[PDB]
Amino acid sequence: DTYKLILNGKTLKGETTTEAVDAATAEKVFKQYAADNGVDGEWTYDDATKTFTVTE
Repeated sequence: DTYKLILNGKTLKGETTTEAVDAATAEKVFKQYAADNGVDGEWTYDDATKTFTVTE
C-alpha cells in the first residue's frame, strides 16, 4: 500500500510517498529518508491515513 511522509524540517519541507507491505516497513524507508536529509525530530503515525509525520 501507499504510505506518506509529512516532512517539517528546518531547511527541508514537503511530502513523499512510498509503497510498502505494512506500517513497519514503511517506517524503516521513511525513518532512512529522514536520515538521508539530516532530519532529526519527533515522529507520529496515523494508521487510518497511513501517514507518517516527522517534525524538527
